[PDB]
Amino acid sequence: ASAPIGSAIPRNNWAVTCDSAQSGNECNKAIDGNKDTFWHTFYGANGDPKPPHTYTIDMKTTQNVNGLSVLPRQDGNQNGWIGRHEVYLSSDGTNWGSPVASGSWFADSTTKYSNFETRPARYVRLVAITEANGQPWTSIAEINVFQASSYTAPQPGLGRWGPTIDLPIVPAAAAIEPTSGRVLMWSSYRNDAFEGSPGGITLTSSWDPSTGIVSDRTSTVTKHDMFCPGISMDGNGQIVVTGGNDAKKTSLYDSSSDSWIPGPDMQVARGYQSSATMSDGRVFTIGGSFSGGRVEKNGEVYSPSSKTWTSLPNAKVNPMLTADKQGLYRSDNHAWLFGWKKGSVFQAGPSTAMNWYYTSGSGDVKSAGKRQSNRGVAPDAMCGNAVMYDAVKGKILTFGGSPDYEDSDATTNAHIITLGEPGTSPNTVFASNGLYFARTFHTSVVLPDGSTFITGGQRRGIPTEDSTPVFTPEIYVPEQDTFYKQNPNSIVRAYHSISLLLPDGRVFNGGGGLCGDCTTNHFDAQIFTPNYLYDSNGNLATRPKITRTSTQSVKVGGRITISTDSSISKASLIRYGTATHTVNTDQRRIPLTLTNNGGNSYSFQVPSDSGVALPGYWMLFVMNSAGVPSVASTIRVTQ
Ligand SMILES: [Cu+2]
Repeated sequence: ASAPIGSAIPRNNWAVTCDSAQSGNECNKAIDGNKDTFWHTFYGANGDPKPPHTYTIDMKTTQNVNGLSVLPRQDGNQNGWIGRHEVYLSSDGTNWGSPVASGSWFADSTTKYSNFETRPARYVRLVAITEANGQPWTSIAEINVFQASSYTAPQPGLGRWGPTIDLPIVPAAAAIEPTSGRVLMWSSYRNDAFEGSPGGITLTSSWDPSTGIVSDRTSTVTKHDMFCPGISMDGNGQIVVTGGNDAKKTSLYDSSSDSWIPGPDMQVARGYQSSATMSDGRVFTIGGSFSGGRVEKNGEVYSPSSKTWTSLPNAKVNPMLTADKQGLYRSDNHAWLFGWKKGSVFQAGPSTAMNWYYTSGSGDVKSAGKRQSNRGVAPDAMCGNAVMYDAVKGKILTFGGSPDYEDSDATTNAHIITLGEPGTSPNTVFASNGLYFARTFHTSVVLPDGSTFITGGQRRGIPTEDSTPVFTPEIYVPEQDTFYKQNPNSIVRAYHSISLLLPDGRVFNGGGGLCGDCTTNHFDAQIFTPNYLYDSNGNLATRPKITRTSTQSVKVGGRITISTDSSISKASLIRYGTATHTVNTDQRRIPLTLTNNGGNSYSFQVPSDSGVALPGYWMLFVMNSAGVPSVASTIRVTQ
């Protein structure tokens, strides 16, 4: 099930208007409080006019609206289910502005929700853009609108949340498809559940940021229920999805052809493992005792060119195990892995002990010291996050998490780890004074300017529960070694939530739940727009444009020249991201040294070390002097 975030508004004095209604299926049947009566658009004798269909509510007074719900017809007939839709709010009934929510609802008879940031309104409008199976009609048995207790205007300068993207699944895993710019998401064998799986199938969904279109589709060709997997973009530009509910399977997502391709089975069955792309484009993985048995799961490495997995039994998992109260089931999960120089992988946590993993021969592991500061040795930080915000200088920011996977208090601990050569112990210091809010199950992304956006989670980790939620995101700014609270959102994003940086420089944050009959499934995502996209008046700033690039594919050490439409001061490459269960081993940022060729032409070198400039797809952002980024240009980095 799902739930509104507000409380139902009394409908006693509402005035409703529909684009059409069949006699006996009047517009006002959708607010009469009877599950067996419903509004329905014209059919039969009145013709069958196709969508868009529209339902407008005049609530007579201003309400602090934060959602609506739609109960489909309950007579076993599927006609009129709403598929693609938009929600608009107005204080006057004539200026509707842009949708507060839009997307697509799953094709079934369950109650559907649109939850969004509180906005004072008198008029609510639901537009059914398509019917869930493509037929011409729209029908609703009960429509409700919800309100928050209060309304606080967002503070200037702290970013903005919205719109909500309504989805047909709970997006517990997600990736950007770099060649198309679409967000690819998946849940499990069905839209909202993972238990009882038959295996061999995953429900996927995509959102196109340019068209707003949400679609869904099953994937069965790779015979893989991809819930609870490792995720890495390899050096061949394919997304490697490993294990989970089908613990030995490997599935490959190819952005260029928008298709899934079977991969070779892993040597060891795993779930909840992390995987990381290496400097040679191969993929390393270790741990993962959620599925496949609770035995010691040492490292193994995937080669995209030979299409094989090879066991690395001397890359031992034992040194990175946490002290989790639930034992091995949890203690080898969600490692903080970063591909680094000469085929090495750095393991930053969640265990106190940090390690170097090596992939030559049959593998190796060397202690890299403890994660610590002058404040002391950091405890285990399961479901903390780790983000490499400056790969050139080896800078990783880590934060949050809790000693145990579940039923454990989150920490405000945050650290800066500075990587040098593999096999040396990195310097670690505390980041500022820690997080404002202790959180676990939170998610994070590095932004074009090098700051890290941190969002969601809960103060005490209880999977399936939306208790002790943290609604205020934070941004870490490294040049000031300072955290800044941003404007809060209204939807809990704890266990099974994700965040990704979009090519347009906004943050896509979604998911949470995926627990079947629970009421805490979030079939949605929200956009966060950082302050760097706004001018001093709170309007969207004019953005610099990249008008030409000299190449779209470059070797490490290679040079690129671009043309812009205006002067630019700064530029960065951000590797495209993949996300599930707090893990994102694919994102990282390289600050670029620009040289000016005159005539708004600028050049830069991609770092020659492929341990820094990990092969795969990258976003090129340029920033003007006001700090406004372009949208990203896509660059493939090869080695
Ligand atoms: Cu899970």
